[PDB]
Amino acid sequence: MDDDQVAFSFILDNIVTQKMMAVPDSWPFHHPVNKKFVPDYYKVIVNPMDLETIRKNISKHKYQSRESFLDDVNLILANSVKYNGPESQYTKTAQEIVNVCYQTLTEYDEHLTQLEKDICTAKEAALE
Ligand SMILES: C=CCCN1C(=O)[C@@H](C)N(C2CCOCC2)c2nc(Nc3ccc(C(=O)NC4CCN(C)CC4)cc3OC)ccc21
Repeated sequence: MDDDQVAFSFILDNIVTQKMMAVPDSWPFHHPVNKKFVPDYYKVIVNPMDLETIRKNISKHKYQSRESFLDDVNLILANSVKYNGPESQYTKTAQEIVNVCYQTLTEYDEHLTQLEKDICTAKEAALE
């Protein structure tokens, strides 16, 4: 009915909270960075992204499939390599946040693939 996206965004939020925010030493990427303590971030990094704004984006039902969801989560690893270098421990930790979020999205792959058809057929049909 009208629970397709509510369910979808529920499964995503649980990935963030119980598989990504649980990566060891993912302390830094949980919240947005304060610009008074990092004097260059918000102008070297044009598109900031943290896991708190991803959840607040999830609760707004913004991700209608993993492609738009993976876009945002891939951006915090792209942001740490563009600010800390590809070999920094921060970047290495962001690589594992992205990694745990990839096995988990294909560990629930089929079941997720069906919700994506359901949500969009509703948006297809609503137009036609
Ligand atoms: C989107 C994700 C952005 C992820 N991200 C980055 O991508 C970049 C911007 N960083 C950098 C900033 C520069 O340091 C390397 C990490 C982040 N920093 C922090 N925050 C802190 C880092 C280190 C310390 C510290 O060690 N404190 C010291 C303790 C000991 N006393 C004597 C001195 C202070 C504290 C932090 O918050 C309070 C948070 C996030 C980042």
